[PDB]
Amino acid sequence: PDYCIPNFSQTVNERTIIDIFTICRYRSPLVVFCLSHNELAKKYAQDVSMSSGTHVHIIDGSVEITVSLYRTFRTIATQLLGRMQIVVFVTVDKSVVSTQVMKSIAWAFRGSFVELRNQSVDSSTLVSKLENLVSFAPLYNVPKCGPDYYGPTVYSELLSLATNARTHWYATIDYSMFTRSVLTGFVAKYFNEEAVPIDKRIVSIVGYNPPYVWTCLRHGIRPTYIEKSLPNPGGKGPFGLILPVIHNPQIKLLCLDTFMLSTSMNILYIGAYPATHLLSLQLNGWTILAFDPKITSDWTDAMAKATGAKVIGVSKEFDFKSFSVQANQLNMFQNSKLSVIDDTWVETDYEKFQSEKQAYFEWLIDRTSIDVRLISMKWNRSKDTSVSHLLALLPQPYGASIREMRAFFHKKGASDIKILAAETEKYMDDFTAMSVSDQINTQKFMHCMITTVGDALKMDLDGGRAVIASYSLSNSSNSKERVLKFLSDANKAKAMVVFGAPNTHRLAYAKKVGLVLDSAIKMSKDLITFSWRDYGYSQSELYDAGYVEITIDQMVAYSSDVYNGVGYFANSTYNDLFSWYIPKWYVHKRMLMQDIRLSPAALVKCFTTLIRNICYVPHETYYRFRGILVDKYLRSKNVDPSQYSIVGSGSKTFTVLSHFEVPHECGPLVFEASTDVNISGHLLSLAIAAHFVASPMILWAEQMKYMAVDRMLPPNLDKSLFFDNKVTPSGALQRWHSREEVLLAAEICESYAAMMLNNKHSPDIIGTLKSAINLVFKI
Amino acid sequence: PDYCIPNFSQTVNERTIIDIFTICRYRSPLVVFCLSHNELAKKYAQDVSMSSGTHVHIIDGSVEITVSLYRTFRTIATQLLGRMQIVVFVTVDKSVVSTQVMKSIAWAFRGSFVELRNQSVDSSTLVSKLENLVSFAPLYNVPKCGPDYYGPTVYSELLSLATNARTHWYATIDYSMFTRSVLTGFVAKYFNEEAVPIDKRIVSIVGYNPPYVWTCLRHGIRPTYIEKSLPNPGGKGPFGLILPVLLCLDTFMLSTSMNILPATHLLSLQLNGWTILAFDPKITSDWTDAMAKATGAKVIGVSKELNMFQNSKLSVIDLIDRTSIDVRLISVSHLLALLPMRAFFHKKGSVSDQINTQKFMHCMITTVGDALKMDLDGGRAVIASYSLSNSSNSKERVLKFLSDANKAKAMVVFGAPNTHRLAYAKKVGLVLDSAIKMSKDLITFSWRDYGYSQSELYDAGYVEITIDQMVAYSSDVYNGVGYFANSTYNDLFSWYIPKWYVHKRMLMQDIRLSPAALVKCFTTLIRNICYVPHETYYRFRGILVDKYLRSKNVDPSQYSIVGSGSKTFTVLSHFEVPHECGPLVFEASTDVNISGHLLSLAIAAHFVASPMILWAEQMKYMAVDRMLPPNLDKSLFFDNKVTPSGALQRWHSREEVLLAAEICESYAAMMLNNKHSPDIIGTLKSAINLVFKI
Ligand SMILES: C[S@@+](CC[C@H](N)C(=O)[O-])C[C@H]1O[C@@H](n2cnc3c(N)ncnc32)[C@H](O)[C@@H]1O
Ligand SMILES: C[S@@+](CC[C@H](N)C(=O)[O-])C[C@H]1O[C@@H](n2cnc3c(N)ncnc32)[C@H](O)[C@@H]1O
Ligand SMILES: C[S@@+](CC[C@H](N)C(=O)[O-])C[C@H]1O[C@@H](n2cnc3c(N)ncnc32)[C@H](O)[C@@H]1O
Repeated sequence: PDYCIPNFSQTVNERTIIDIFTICRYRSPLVVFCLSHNELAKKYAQDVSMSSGTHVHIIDGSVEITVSLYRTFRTIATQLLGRMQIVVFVTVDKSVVSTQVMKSIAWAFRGSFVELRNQSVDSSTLVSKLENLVSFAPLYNVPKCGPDYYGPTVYSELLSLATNARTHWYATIDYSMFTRSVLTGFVAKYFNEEAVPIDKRIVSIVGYNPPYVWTCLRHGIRPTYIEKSLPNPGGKGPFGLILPVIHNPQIKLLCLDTFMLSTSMNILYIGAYPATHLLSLQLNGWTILAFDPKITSDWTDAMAKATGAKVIGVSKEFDFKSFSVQANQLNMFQNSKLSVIDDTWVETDYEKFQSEKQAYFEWLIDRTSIDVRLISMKWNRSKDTSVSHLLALLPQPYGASIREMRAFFHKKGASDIKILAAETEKYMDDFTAMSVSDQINTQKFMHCMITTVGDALKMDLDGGRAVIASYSLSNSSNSKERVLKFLSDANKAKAMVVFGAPNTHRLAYAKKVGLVLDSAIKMSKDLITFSWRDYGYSQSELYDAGYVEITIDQMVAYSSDVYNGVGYFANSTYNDLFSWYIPKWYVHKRMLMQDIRLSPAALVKCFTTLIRNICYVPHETYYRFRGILVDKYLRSKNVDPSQYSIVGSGSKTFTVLSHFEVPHECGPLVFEASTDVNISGHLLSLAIAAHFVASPMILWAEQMKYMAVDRMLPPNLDKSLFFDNKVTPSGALQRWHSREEVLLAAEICESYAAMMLNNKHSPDIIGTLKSAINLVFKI
Repeated sequence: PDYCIPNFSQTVNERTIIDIFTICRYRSPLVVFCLSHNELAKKYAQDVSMSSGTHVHIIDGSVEITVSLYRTFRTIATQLLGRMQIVVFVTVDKSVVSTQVMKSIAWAFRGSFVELRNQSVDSSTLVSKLENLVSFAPLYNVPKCGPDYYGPTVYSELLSLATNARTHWYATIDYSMFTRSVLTGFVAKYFNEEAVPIDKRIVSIVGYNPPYVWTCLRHGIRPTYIEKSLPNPGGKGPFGLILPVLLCLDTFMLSTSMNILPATHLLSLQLNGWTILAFDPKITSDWTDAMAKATGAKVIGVSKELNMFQNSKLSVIDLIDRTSIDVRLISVSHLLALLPMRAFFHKKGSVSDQINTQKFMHCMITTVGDALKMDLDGGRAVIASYSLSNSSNSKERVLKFLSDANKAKAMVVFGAPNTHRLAYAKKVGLVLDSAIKMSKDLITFSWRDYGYSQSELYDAGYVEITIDQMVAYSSDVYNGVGYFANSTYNDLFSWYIPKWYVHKRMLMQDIRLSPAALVKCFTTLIRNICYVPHETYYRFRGILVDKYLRSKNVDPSQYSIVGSGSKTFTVLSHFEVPHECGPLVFEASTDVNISGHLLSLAIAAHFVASPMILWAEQMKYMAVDRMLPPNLDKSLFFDNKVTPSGALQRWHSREEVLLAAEICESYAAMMLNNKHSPDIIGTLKSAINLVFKI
């Protein structure tokens, strides 16, 4: 035993398990890099491989694209826990594999994606991104699963002695920001797929969570928050927002502008030039009337092209003394909602300028042909003044010791109020004397204006409503019985409530083996204390409530063609303790056909391969072990050994000699004489994967149940998205497995995990997965 | 607590050091597989990579052979601690790269070697060995660093339901048998290179150790044992070996005379210089041919039912004191031994415990005495494998004996526990006090040995060489076994050869003596774990040199830190740094590029035996260009630049080497989060300073 291979006994103990958790932080090694020059690709493949040992592939068209993708990514699926970078160069034309398809493939394997085909061989951008492969390996400065990144990590700093060749690295914070981005992108994908009208692209965020304003505007979605908590800001005015108690480029401007854009689809942007930060936003459905004397027709046409909003650029000064909804082209907004962003400034007579603007806005806010929702104005007043319709006067959260505030006019604002320039000087002087992280938190004063107070469990779920209930509904103030009822009702209403919660049994597994010390995180039954209390949730109870787990990887791959969020660089053990869930109705409507975006390809081989390498398990021996596990299961069911013959190969688990049946919750497992049984091996490795990271067992199981028979490919999907599965001559995705082959795998799953993890598995993880698989396959 | 990358502070603790020890058991993932059929190779490369993630290369000849080998094995060098199998297919013919060159490269990278290049596309041997690749991956059933294996592991039992698809696995026992076999093969290479006459190919095994008889006869060498403790076995006879309390006997008999009076077992031995007179009636003309060419012996088959030997000595295998023939041994008057039956005539005359009776046969080829006082004349070959390190021999006397063996140009091969490697393994908690205890250099294996260090033995005229280096160096005469797994226990020991032979035959570094398979794989592994980019690594190198020059009060305005792969720094104006080896001279307007492999070999020295001092001797020799040895295949030098003049191009200046040695303690503390061993670094540094003495 000690002196036998395969050896799980000496190789897998609690220290090995901890080491697998550790390796899981490095589980995203892939870069996919597309370019049109094969000799360049061959040079840098040689250079990175020879210096760093990066594993390199070139898809160059010597082999048909479907076959090339299949062999390349079957190989790569087994290596994703090897802690070595992997690069796939794609040098075929976009008409051979589109940008969107290759991006889908890259993100489904958790990779960075670089599209530079049809860049000239002279492109400094192409040469630079290639040299960066050799410079940074085994790291790379293009984020995994998204083009952009706005965290503190600065890759250029790793190449320079100025910071001693080191940069910041906040793995947990960056992956959480990535997670919010993806959840938003998934809602954007849902809106596209369900043909939601542009003016209904609104999501409710359960619990205040500031980054969702930016992520929503990055995808053309308007956020709104629901908070149980009464805000009580402690200022004056009807809402207490007049002086309340106290790393994107141009984040200062993004902070206010994405907030204001959240308040109306029609915007009057006074003094808008150049608003470069807007160009990264998706503003389909918005109308922006921009006034600035520096407006050119080219700025107008670039803003409209970048954002997709209908932009009217007025190259004149806006007239603050013409009190007419027919002046300043305001008539375009009659019978509609309007919000106004005033960023105007002048060196000559700045104080008088504002008194003019103030009087104009006090007039404008109260019009009746336009529903003016919110006006924001630079506020830097020397002389005292009395203000009308003032709802808020707030500091800038990214203002950082600066004179100027931001005044907010509203129809529900303070009718009149005396704003003493001695207190606005004091208030700003205190505010100048605070930390960056304190003052940034004052953005909650802005965001309460787009916050509804109420109990999200009581919200109206009508109309296919989109809701992101990230961590919030799992807080122990919401009882599990009420949340499961809510979610069940949400699925029945065919709403889109996206739900996240700590994963009970994975959190418990991580405690039990000594990863988390039982200090930084602690639990008792399903109640969990983080360092606040949430309830953990598991897949069986949620599947009963009509919810199916999907991983974050699957969500961003599925949404790849609308995604406009951030990527990430490292995985994070903390984030991996959570699971995310979507309603069953949407899975069955749109996700039963498993193209690579919804595949668990990047999970089903990498853990098994790592364990076989550690434990000296030969390829064919693995399949022998599987047949032996089946043998012991059938024996334990008093099946007569005479009726079957174990084969134990990749293509045949066993052969049925004579007819027999095994009693099973879902109805007996029927084995007909003289048939070959090939059990569903991916169920077994997904059960191992579920010990360490979110593992999409039930999404795969629903897909697997659907693939009891052949299914025609969907007509509006590039067929290369199906490269990883057999497609019949007729164009049907070929069937996968019978119910017996899947439920048999579920029946031996406990003994498999015990074998592969030296009885140091979690029987609780297995049982909740087994139970939910039986639910998928119920009579 | 740090939120920065690179990160050693949260990533490298004592448990990380333990895991690296564990990964070193998997450090031989390579298989080198030669065949003539490229579409064949492409098919099985796809099969094994797609199913098990094996990394596959195909050297097919679309790129010139020297370049292909260089690119392939520079890549592989970085990957040897990845715990994933690596397969290199070679499909060019033997006139592009020979069997012997490819075998030498394979074993220099701790690989399995398969040569099937002239088999046809559906040869069943070829097709089977290719499917074995898919079936067994990540393992493979052809041993590493040797064609044969005779341990308890049986690979077919992995594919059998009846045995529960498991087999025996005795890593330390198998690596010890591999080690004995390689030491023997190295003595065989040494006899070859020294043109030692065939009648003089005799090795003294210090300490009784049974497998050496078979390994010696596998290489045409006769063994003799030297033992200090050998008390009476309790028999009647002047040797006391009568009644004391197949391949085996013949190899023992063959040890006792170059003239000897089916025998299918004898076919695998090497018996050049032996003359066999064979008695049986079954003898056919072909069998004598087969025996002669297989074993290289002069054999005559009588085909029936004796003064070739009037000049010589003779032994006979089933009267004695003739004056014409000196009958050495025959297998009652003049009887020497009767053992478990079988009789032995001499002028001067439970199943596990039955095998240990071979101790009674080997007594007759055993000389009693203290090996520390033996005669060292003649370039005598001696294998002091795990014997002279025993604490009964004192360190002063052993180091004296080794010192004098080197002066005398003897070939005494010495092995000993590595003090500071062992101490490190215990300090981080790998080796438990239960198993091995240590007080200074005295070690208790739970017998007691003294540990030795590399500086000690270099002071005594000895140079460490690794097992991997010995078997690769000896690849063209090797006839021993390979291994399947590495073993922590075996890695705790270091092996040393005398300085005189190193300087005479080992200063020219072809791949067989390269540290290629150690200089990148630890570094690459640590960079992966600790998030160290490729360029950043050379930035860190620049920082360490800068901190060092400042600690020596070098004026920083006299140099510019570059921190790249090709320039560590540039000298702006002349300066000099005092050093025990003579000042380090830095001239204006030149570029300095320190020898980074010193730093990586010091890291490797924490975990496994080190080729550091052999590398340093070669590095010293390579201060200038050196013409290639005329009778070596050119491709063996693929890993180093060769001049148009036909010379191996010079490597580094003494400044570049000693600067590396000077920053070596700071490099190891950086890469191991201060969890390194200052003593390992210290013994390597003082040794390197001795290699480069004034
Ligand atoms: C965004 S995190 C806040 C974490 C931190 N411990 C705190 O309270 O500020 C969870 C938020 O969601 C809110 N939340 C939880 N359940 C809710 C529900 N059923 N309806 C509305 N808000 C809810 C909580 O009040 C909390 O503010
Ligand atoms: C603070 S900068 C605006 C920057 C812009 N908000 C952005 O995000 O990049 C001041 C701008 O106000 C404009 N401005 C000043 N008076 C104006 C007026 N009466 N009408 C329109 N624009 C005015 C100037 O042309 C100038 O472009
Ligand atoms: C550490 S033991 C290992 C051999 C064997 N495995 C055993 O258990 O004894 C080394 C052997 O070599 C012998 N030996 C040690 N030093 C010797 C010397 N200087 N001359 C001859 N024999 C020596 C010892 O008597 C001992 O039997």
